Amino acid sequence: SNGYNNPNVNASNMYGPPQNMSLPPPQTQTIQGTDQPYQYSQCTGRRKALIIGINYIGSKNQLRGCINDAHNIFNFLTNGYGYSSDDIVILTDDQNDLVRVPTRANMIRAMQWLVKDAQPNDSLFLHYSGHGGQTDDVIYPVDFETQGPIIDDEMHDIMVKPLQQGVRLTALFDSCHSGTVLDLPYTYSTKGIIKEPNIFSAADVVMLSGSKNTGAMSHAFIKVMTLQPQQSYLSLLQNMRKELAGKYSQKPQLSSSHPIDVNLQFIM
Ligand SMILES: CC(O)(c1ccccc1)c1ccccc1
Repeated sequence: SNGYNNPNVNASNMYGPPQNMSLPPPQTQTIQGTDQPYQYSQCTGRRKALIIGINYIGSKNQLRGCINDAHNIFNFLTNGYGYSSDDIVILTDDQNDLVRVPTRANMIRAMQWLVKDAQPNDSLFLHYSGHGGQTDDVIYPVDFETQGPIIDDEMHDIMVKPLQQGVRLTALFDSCHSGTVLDLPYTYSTKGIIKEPNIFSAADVVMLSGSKNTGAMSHAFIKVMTLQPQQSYLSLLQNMRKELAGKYSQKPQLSSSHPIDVNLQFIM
């Protein structure tokens, strides 16, 4: 009998969250044996999103569905989750406004914009679909041939390092080899903790990515949250894995800047 690993199946044929699921606690949390507080966001504040989809149109490794992944996430967030269009920057390489092209400079600037002046209980969302690689994990702006990639340490320095206690950053990567792209120290799978520090931000950073067309992670995330919006961190992972099974060769993982009580409700 294992309700962690073997959850019951509900009327929608999906894995059920815990019978009694709590919202993340408002109080400052601490880690035992050290002085490193953190705080879950209540997500009652400002909601902003940066969404990036790159197809590398015209190049030798043009991709087919990344721009579409970006549009899917834009639609999902604006229509479901209170992200206003004035509060979203979407960068894609098939449209006609240069300042919205995902060049390296525009991406870096947008990353700075996303987290600028972020207050406790704000909810920030980052989505990336394009080429990913490991050298460090890195991502590839449309002009990477001349400007190079953006590496994990820089993305951590721009988007994680400045965050105040209790600011949520939720990140969703559809790219390959992006599991450590924000240098986060905790990693969770459907089967439990798979990485944690052996001994830190006080913010609330969580990220979803896949490990071994269209974006598998955004596909799974959007379908699960559309059909059954009530999920814990763990049941969200389990249900995404269930949706991906057979069709996709990817399994979802959750990384975080702090320990997660995976039975808490996943909110945004
Ligand atoms: C998206 C766009 O095709 C582009 C520009 C630069 C690199 C890749 C793609 C564009 C946008 C505005 C003006 C010119 C070209």
